[PDB]
Amino acid sequence: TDLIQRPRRLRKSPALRAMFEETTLSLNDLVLPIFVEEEIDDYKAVEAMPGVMRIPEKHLAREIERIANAGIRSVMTFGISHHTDETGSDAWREDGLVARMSRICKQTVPEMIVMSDTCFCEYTSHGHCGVLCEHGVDNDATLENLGKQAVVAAAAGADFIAPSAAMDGQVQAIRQALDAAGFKDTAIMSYSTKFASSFYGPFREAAGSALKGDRKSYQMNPMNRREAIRESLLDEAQGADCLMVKPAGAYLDIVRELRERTELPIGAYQVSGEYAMIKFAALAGAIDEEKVVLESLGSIKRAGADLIFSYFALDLAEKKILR
Amino acid sequence: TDLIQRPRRLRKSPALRAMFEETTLSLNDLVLPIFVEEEIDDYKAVEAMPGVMRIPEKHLAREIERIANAGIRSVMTFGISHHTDETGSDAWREDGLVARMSRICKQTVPEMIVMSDTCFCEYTSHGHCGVLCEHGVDNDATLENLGKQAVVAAAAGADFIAPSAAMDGQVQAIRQALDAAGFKDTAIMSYSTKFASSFYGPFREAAGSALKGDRKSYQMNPMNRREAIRESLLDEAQGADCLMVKPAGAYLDIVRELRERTELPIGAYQVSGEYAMIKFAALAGAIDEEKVVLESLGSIKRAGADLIFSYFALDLAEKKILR
Amino acid sequence: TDLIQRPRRLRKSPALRAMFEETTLSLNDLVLPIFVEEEIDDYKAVEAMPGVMRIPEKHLAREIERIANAGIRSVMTFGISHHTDETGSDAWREDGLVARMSRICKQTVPEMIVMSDTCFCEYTSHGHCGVLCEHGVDNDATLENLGKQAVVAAAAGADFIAPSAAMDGQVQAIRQALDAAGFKDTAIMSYSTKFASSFYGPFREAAGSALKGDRKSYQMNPMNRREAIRESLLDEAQGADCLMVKPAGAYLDIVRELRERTELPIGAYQVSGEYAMIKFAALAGAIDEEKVVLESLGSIKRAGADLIFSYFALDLAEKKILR
Amino acid sequence: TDLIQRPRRLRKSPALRAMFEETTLSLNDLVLPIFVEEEIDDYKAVEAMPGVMRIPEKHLAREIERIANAGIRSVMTFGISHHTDETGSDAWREDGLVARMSRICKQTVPEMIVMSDTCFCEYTSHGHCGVLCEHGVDNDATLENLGKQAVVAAAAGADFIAPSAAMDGQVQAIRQALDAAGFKDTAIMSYSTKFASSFYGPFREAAGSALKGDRKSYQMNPMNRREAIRESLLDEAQGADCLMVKPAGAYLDIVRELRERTELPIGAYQVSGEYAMIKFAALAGAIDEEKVVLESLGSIKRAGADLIFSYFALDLAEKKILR
Amino acid sequence: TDLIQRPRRLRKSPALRAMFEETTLSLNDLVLPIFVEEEIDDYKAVEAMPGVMRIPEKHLAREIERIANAGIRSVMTFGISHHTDETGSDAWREDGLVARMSRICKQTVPEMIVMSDTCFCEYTSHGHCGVLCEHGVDNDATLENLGKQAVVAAAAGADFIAPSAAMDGQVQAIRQALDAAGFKDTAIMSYSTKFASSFYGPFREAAGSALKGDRKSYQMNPMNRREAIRESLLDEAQGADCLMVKPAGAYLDIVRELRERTELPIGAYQVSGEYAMIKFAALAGAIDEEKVVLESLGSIKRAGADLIFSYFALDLAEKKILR
Ligand SMILES: NCc1[nH]cc(CCC(=O)O)c1CC(=O)O
Ligand SMILES: NCc1[nH]cc(CCC(=O)O)c1CC(=O)O
Ligand SMILES: NCc1[nH]cc(CCC(=O)O)c1CC(=O)O
Ligand SMILES: NCc1[nH]cc(CCC(=O)O)c1CC(=O)O
Ligand SMILES: NCc1[nH]cc(CCC(=O)O)c1CC(=O)O
Ligand SMILES: [Zn+2]
Ligand SMILES: [Zn+2]
Ligand SMILES: [Zn+2]
Ligand SMILES: [Zn+2]
Ligand SMILES: [Zn+2]
Ligand SMILES: [Zn+2]
Ligand SMILES: [Zn+2]
Ligand SMILES: [Zn+2]
Ligand SMILES: [Zn+2]
Ligand SMILES: [Zn+2]
Ligand SMILES: [Zn+2]
Ligand SMILES: [Zn+2]
Ligand SMILES: [Zn+2]
Ligand SMILES: [Zn+2]
Ligand SMILES: [Zn+2]
Repeated sequence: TDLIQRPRRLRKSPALRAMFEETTLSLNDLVLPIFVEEEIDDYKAVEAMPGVMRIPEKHLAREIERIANAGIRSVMTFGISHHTDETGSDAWREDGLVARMSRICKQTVPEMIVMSDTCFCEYTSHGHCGVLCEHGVDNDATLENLGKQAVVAAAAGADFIAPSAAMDGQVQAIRQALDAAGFKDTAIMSYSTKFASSFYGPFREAAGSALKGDRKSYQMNPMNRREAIRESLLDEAQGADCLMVKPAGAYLDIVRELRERTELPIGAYQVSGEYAMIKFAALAGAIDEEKVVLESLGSIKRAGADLIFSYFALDLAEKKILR
Repeated sequence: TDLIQRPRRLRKSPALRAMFEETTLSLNDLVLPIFVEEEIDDYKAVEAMPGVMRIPEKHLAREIERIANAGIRSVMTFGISHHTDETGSDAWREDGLVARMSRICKQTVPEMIVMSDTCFCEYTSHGHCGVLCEHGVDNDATLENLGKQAVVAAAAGADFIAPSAAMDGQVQAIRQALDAAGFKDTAIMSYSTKFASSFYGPFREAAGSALKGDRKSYQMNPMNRREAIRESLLDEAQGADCLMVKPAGAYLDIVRELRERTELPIGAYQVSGEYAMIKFAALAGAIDEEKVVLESLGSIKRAGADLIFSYFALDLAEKKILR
Repeated sequence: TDLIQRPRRLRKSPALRAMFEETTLSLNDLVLPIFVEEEIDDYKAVEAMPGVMRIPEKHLAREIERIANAGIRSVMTFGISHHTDETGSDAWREDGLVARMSRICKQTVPEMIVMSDTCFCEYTSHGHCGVLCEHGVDNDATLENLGKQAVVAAAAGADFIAPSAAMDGQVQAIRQALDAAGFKDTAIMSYSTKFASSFYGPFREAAGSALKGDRKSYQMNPMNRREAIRESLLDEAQGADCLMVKPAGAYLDIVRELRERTELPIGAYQVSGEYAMIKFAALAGAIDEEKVVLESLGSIKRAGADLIFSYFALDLAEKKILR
Repeated sequence: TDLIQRPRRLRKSPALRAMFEETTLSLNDLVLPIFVEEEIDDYKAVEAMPGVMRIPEKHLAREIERIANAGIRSVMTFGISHHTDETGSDAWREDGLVARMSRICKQTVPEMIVMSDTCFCEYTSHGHCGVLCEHGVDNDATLENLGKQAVVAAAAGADFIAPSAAMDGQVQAIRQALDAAGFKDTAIMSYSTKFASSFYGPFREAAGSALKGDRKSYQMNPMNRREAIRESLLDEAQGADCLMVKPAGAYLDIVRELRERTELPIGAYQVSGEYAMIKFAALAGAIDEEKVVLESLGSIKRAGADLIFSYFALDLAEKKILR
Repeated sequence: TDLIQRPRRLRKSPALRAMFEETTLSLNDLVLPIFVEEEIDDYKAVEAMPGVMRIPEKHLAREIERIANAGIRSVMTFGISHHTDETGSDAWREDGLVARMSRICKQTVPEMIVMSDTCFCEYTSHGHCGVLCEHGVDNDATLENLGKQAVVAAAAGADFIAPSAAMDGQVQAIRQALDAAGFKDTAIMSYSTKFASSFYGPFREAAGSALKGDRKSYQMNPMNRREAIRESLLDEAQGADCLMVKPAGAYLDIVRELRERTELPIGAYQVSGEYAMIKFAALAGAIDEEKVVLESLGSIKRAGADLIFSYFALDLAEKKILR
């Protein structure tokens, strides 16, 4: 055949493939989410997330050293609360669980980058990401509280405050609150573009949220690409340090579009349902787990993410699969 | 002060800097240029390129194993000839030096990616990159010969033919010649955008070109960004597999512009004068050599290059500075 | 060969090359940086910058006339201080060295465009670009001082205030301070995009900074192109008159990208390490100095810079190489 | 007033204006058009172009040396014929005027870049830019002749063939003709975008065209910007070396648009009527001639032209106004 | 010849040319500038602008009816003052000339769109566009006065206030002043991009400005395309209703660039020197006046202007050349 162009010329050997490979994945790309339960003694398996456990508070300092020693740079803290109430007020108590997770991690590994998931769905009786009203989840009452939580997390050592509540104006509320309290240098990792996704099931189990109902009056419609971009760019305008697309794996179009619309860094969250889908299919012999995980994570990087939140991170680090 | 945006938030610690670092440099990014002299016994120091030596042919198989064992993926071959003539005909002889460099490297390390610098300036009495005429360097007579050289290099094992002659239509001539001889899978690494630069001095010494005069009737004016882009895009149209900007270090604007005008891979050559400038200033105590080299190479990557030709490559690999 | 396109047609003669040359370099493109030491009598050679000297204050008026008579349009002032302290307060004293450099230059050559490097690394005991804290270099305490320095430099005659401290919000702080003091017409040449580069070594020696440590918590990571652009565009939003990329020579991708993202003028600083690399390699015979310098400077112009800060400037002017 | 942005800051002095001036004009930017009449003895004033003269053939060698000695790089040749006929056949005679103008210029100043206006309006009885038909100016019969003329001009020494006939497909016809005759290196300066302009009056007088009628069936409508761009891009596709917008002075929108649609070089012709408008208004005291000319030429450069054809060129060079 | 594309197909007849003509010129495109001298009896010829006269105030009401009856939609008023002073204060007097020109025009032809040139160069002893200082033309003192003038022009009937002073922040000053005085509906036709051009000579004579010196510390450098665009976009940000490029004829690149950077309307001023160049060359027989004028004006329209200020306007209207 007369073909001057032959893309196969660069695919002949593993060496040629490695030379020309456009996208690289390292431990510098990963953030490890961690589940911490107060007032328990034994690690608790999350059945819907095979291989993931709730870490007892009493063991946290141990676990964070281990995470640190594998070479992981950063964790995102999630609390399982034994102190829920109508407004999630334990989350703005100086020594409530949110504060203690951050304080423990930072005291034990001072160079660990600590990001504190900042919401109320894990602290509220009713299970919603904020203050419940006759009218539904009250945006502006929730904002005030997000500010108060951010202040105590920052006071306790958190490097990033990470508002996962999907409230309008939450970046700006948290920014004003950090600054007025003297935490000008504490960063905001906004969950800027966060969809009302069906991929979050296993996280219900891991983090114990009490919600009967849905988050569709605050979290945005999966199908809305224009609105997705807009949601993120609003957060840039309010001063966030890092944007984020969540979930990630079924949203790589969104990642890429955002990448071309901002210069800020972008995170992408490989959520619990994505984790569960890989684990369960691998348990069943249907895929090779390690190859799928690397491909899934690589894809998230290819699409434009600077940082990826992954539950696989510690395992990949302890096995030296990434460095 | 009232500043909501504080870029310094992400620069606080080495860990934060590493997380947010936009550009990564690995051994998969490097090609090692090598100087091979036929019919000598001892390694010959290049004074103008401290730390670089001409490798005797008789020692090549040894050197290529060593290069391979450091983890280097690819080399670019340059010959010092003891058989020069009016047309550089040793370079299209089946068993001339060009062919033997390629044959030795590939026989000794079959997975080594071998790229053969493809010209006549090292093989001609007069020292020009081709067939000398009354009218100057004859473009089309030179093209015919480039084809013949490409065929013998490919026959001998070269993965890439790399025309450094800066002749109009050289990609297409070499492509037609490889294909008509049955080397459809042999690739073309064009020196697509190659400037008539004053940064090539030390290479005169290393490769022993006999030229008294200049290359300005073929190599393009350093100052011509529009023409630079055009020169590369012509090569894409003729079917090259990889484009290249040379020199690189004072041409990162060019790299970046090209990056946004093509999807092909792009190489960038960190030439002998750049090497010499780093080495001599470091010898004099004026800079830290290792920090400068990493920054120089990183910059070339940042600007958009997929591959970088660097004389530092083996040292960085043997020292485990890159992997 | 059948080639309708032959780029070589326009490269045949020097005359054709000159007609089609896309980028021109003149003295209107150069700013000369100058080192002035207070309370000394003899010129002091900077060993790491061959051919550069510290000029005694007592000789400044002489040197500035000479610079002026060569046709140089503008200088950037750097002081070597015999009055350092914890905060660099000599730099906001009405008659401190910063003020006197500017006053002398302007009184002696009223039409000389004077730009005053505006920082504290040359005036502080500890050697940092500002107010040292438990927490590191305090951004906002540093800003206040930058304002006070800008006011005295402007009062003394400086045409441009040039903040090289890499503090967040420094353009706006200096702007508000100049305006509130009645210096509305004094311009800001921001060192907008200034990288934590290893190319600044020889400047340690020339300007005598006391720093043991690094500037990486304020100066930005070399590898971060997105952040580089953003850093500059923030400065445009705060009202700077001119932006700047520093270093320049390994950052021409950055220059070009910025060029397409703003209409403001852009400067580019050919820093001490670039100077040293050219000088040392030329001393060693490895390159032709004059050809390299012209090519380096031309490249900076090609990439999009309106102004270039170069230590070669006076020599090129006195020799009539540029006009 | 509270204005942070003050563009006037950079306009304070001539020195500041020169530093920030975006566009520069040199002799490397100019091509001098010249009128040569065969078979006359005295220089003949063109009344409609004050200060311009027809140069007798017998004096050409003298005039071209003078032009060369002023520092002019290039001329465009126009003949006044004493041998007109139905087809303009003197223009493809080996020793016809077109050939002799080129031969004389190149023999006398071998480094002079000679461009030969390539048409038939100056050689035809009827005065049209080609072969007259019942149907009007026959495009394809004209093309054949353009080829034959190009061959004799190239044989005689012309560096550029410059088809001013505005015939469809003229670049390609001339290219094929130069190549088949062995003039592969002879360049094409196409009058790519040439409008049916009322600014060409004084050229009727200078070049003595016999036309009673108009050129509107070949030269394009002044008002058609889309078609203007398209006309030029067709010429790029046929292989021209340089494009051109003519006239220039009332067509700077066209220049700029084209500049952003191609990487080729662009010329712009400051035509006879523009020349006459400046000269007559200056004669009348209404403008300062030198200031207007510099501004007019600068504007043409600003708009994006690499080369400008100007009747003022020799005067500006002899007076050292440009260098 | 084998050419499928033949642009000449659409140029065969005048009918085909008219069908495909991309750009149309009507009286709806023209604004007529008018010179009015107070306290004179006879019309006064402007020698440098053949065919233009100063209109005595006493005859204005007559002239404006005539202008109106030719179909002209709009005039721009320029006064010749018999009451100059250090600050141009007659221009903010309730019944000063600026006010009376506007009042007369609007009272006599209520539907005439009146635009009032808004400056001080015609009202000042020293002849500058504002308040003279030790430091030169004081920007902010001038702004205050521009506000006061705008208020009296608006009070007197002006539809547009048109600040030709080239002062920083003049749109915003005039906007705030109109609004605070209750003239919210009075429009601003900013002379947004106004160059320090040598094409304004004949206007010195027509409008009698006393300036010995230049306007280069306020009017922008002809050569600065980037700054030109920026100057206009600042004016859009301050709320102007219409932007303007002046001069126009040598600035069509600027018009077109601006056209693609804003949605506002754009005016373009065909200044006195352009007028004089056409008139003097036509007087001399060198061009056909009517054909040149139509082409010049058409070109300004082609380049993107919505409105064109032309001294030819009334003549073209009275002759029914445009409608
Ligand atoms: N604020 C809630 C929160 N923060 C993190 C996630 C899910 C993360 C995962 O599924 O791994 C959720 C749950 C939800 O929003 O419905
Ligand atoms: N075909 C010549 C060739 N191939 C490689 C280089 C220089 C590479 C270097 O300087 O490291 C040169 C020399 C030149 O082109 O003038
Ligand atoms: N404010 C510091 C300053 N201003 C100028 C430079 C270096 C200029 C050169 O290297 O020529 C430096 C040093 C540094 O930032 O580390
Ligand atoms: N082929 C004709 C030709 N070549 C140059 C010009 C005019 C150049 C000038 O007016 O200076 C003209 C005349 C026309 O096309 O009508
Ligand atoms: N404010 C001055 C003003 N307003 C109109 C013009 C010139 C208009 C013309 O030349 O037709 C000028 C003169 C100048 O700015 O120097
Ligand atoms: Zn409890
Ligand atoms: Zn929640
Ligand atoms: Zn939101
Ligand atoms: Zn031998
Ligand atoms: Zn060569
Ligand atoms: Zn090429
Ligand atoms: Zn002292
Ligand atoms: Zn400093
Ligand atoms: Zn900054
Ligand atoms: Zn004859
Ligand atoms: Zn013609
Ligand atoms: Zn055409
Ligand atoms: Zn009076
Ligand atoms: Zn004025
Ligand atoms: Zn303005």
